[PDB]
Amino acid sequence: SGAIYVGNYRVVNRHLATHNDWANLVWEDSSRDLLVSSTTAQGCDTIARCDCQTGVYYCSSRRKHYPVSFSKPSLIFVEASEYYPARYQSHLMLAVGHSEPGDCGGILRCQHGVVGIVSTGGNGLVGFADVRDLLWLDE
Ligand SMILES: CSc1ccccc1CC(=O)N1C[C@H](C)C[C@H](C(N)=O)C1
Ligand SMILES: [Zn+2]
Repeated sequence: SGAIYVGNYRVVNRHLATHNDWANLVWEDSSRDLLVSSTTAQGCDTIARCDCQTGVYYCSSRRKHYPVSFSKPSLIFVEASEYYPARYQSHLMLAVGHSEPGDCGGILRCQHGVVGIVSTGGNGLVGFADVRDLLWLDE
């Protein structure tokens, strides 16, 4: 679990969104596993606007932050679930690191701010849904 709170927005994994998130829906993309909802309170986080490929993510299954090198946002195949069929997920960045079902929502950050959130993983890998192209989150 976990979310990004920036201004009057809450960014979460689409497969983990609540009834309140869907009732206050701003934008959602099943191909990116992202959903953004409106909030009344002001948000605590800064979004990075960069092409960094190094950062630090939070891993709940270990209660630890880990430093990682990660790939550029791209189309990557992902397997079925109670939420999605076999498909390509766009804007996804992979890194060598630990992740298990439960780690989705953990934040990835570089020196410039919030880069994205944990969204996939498996066999010594971890995938992050990028948010750096969502320029509207700032305005
Ligand atoms: C950190 S997630 C993870 C990690 C290790 C092993 C397995 C997983 C689970 C995982 O990759 N997915 C299941 C999730 C319900 C939806 C995800 C998606 N974005 O389509 C894919
Ligand atoms: Zn950066």
